[PDB]
Amino acid sequence: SMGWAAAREAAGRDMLAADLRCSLFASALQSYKRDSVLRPFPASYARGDCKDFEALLADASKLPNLKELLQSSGDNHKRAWDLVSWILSSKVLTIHSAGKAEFEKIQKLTGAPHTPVPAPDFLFEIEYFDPANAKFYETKGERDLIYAFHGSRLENFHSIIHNGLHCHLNKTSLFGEGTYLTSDLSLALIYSPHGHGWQHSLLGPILSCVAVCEVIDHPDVKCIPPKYFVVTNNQLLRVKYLLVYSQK
Ligand SMILES: NC(=O)c1ccc[n+]([C@@H]2C[C@H](COP(=O)(O)OP(=O)(O)OC[C@H]3O[C@@H](n4cnc5c(N)ncnc54)[C@H](O)[C@@H]3O)[C@@H](O)[C@H]2O)c1
Repeated sequence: SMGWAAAREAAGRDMLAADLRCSLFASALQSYKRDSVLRPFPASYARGDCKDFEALLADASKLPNLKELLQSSGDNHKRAWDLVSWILSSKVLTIHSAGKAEFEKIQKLTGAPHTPVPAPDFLFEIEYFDPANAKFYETKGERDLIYAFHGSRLENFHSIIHNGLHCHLNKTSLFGEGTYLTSDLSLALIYSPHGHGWQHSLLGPILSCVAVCEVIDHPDVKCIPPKYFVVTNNQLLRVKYLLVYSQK
């Protein structure tokens, strides 16, 4: 992962996106589902197959807010810096804070909501690097891109971002067709209840998050609105935006 000096520069460039990643990490770690949802897991807290969640929870509770972590020297918060550097490291993607120009663009690409919806408090964009970025465009070719929503519990978003949405084909189930998406934000929001984030977060301690996916228009995508649809191949979609709602 990144060193401390590199992480300090990466966090300083976009404090709200660094905070979102710490918040989603804290949500996944605090959940009773941490064993399955805190993936990727920081290898320094594992002894082979044995994940030391008590030591990890104990060290995550020592993280100060990001402004204080940056306002102070490195050797003041050693375990904190090692953890934050790992949280902000990825060779696959990065997250950027976005504005009203990008939210207006999302509304245009998904269509005017049929039903009243709240405006998000924060909006983030996921940028992908090669080989993942070039792989997605090679799969796309000349095909059109469709934008659709996927709601989920807050504790799933650390894993959703780094591993992608599960396209789990389960023949022994009522809901094993693949990834379920909807063109309507109001339908996705009922699947995004408010969850516990990070107490020292700039975004607030209680958040709801909705994924905006970029979907390749392909026959394997089973049906700019078209109610709710199913994606059977994980190569045909990627999470592109995160709509974040902070409970006041
Ligand atoms: N999710 C929505 O926005 C949405 C909207 C409208 C209808 N539905 C219906 C709800 C029902 C089953 O779908 P649903 O429960 O949403 O999906 P699911 O049954 O396919 O999966 C279970 C859970 O896994 C979550 N998940 C996906 N990828 C990951 C990952 N990498 N890490 C941790 N968690 C992950 C996912 O978000 C969902 O909550 C179908 O009838 C859907 O059409 C869902």
